[PDB]
Amino acid sequence: DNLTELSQQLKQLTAIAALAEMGEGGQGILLDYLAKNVPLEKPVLAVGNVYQTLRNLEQETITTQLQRNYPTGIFPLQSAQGIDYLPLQEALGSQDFETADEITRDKLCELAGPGASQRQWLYFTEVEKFPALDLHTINALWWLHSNGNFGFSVQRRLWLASGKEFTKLWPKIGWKSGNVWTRWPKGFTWDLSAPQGHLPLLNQLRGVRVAESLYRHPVWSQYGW
Ligand SMILES: CC1=Cc2cc3[nH]c(cc4nc(cc5[nH]c(cc1n2)cc5C)C(C)=C4CCC(=O)O)c(CCC(=O)O)c3C
Repeated sequence: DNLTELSQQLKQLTAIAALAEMGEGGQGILLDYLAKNVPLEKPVLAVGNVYQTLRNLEQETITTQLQRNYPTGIFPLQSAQGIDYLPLQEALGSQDFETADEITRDKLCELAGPGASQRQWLYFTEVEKFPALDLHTINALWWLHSNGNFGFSVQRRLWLASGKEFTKLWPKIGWKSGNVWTRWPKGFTWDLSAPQGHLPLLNQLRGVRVAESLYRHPVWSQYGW
């Protein structure tokens, strides 16, 4: 039957979208898919898309069931430093990308330690020493909850495709428009209409050293990003 065919299609995005618009039957199939695939080991975009598509329906019973079954979301919230990533997950699950961006900024300082937490900005050497595990968790959350549109991994791949020229990267990801830097916070696009790689933001006020160290970090290759 048609719904079963759609289940097999889990192109993944098209089936998921169709199933979600097909009432209780379609939504049941999506819920069963999560039950069979969560918690994720590796990030799988289809699973992120099923969860987020269901969240986006904004229906009490679905949302309540998701919170009950998956109170911490679909991806293990692991940290080499014991950091709490649930508020980041919650902001992303609500598609509140502006809050998610603020939390990510705060969490990176927390990850770097007392000094960064106090000054509220990073040195490139702190970024180089970040544990891979935390960067993987943070990136996975952004990626899984944005249909792969957001994440440092996404920016890194665009940077690689720009010959590592940051001046070519900024317009691609919407951080500069010609000679004009995008102005924080109102100039940015806090939704999925934003260009690929738009979030999370890396303030350029202190130069590109932090961003470059982040994109060169071993985590991306290590975890297959
Ligand atoms: C080239 C350039 C200069 C510049 C000048 C500033 N940006 C700021 C703040 C910020 N700019 C941001 C993002 C970006 N700025 C970009 C380019 C530039 N911004 C590009 C992006 C994605 C973000 C996220 C903040 C808030 C966090 C923070 O204060 O560090 C602030 C206020 C910072 C402060 O008062 O501490 C200034 C002066």
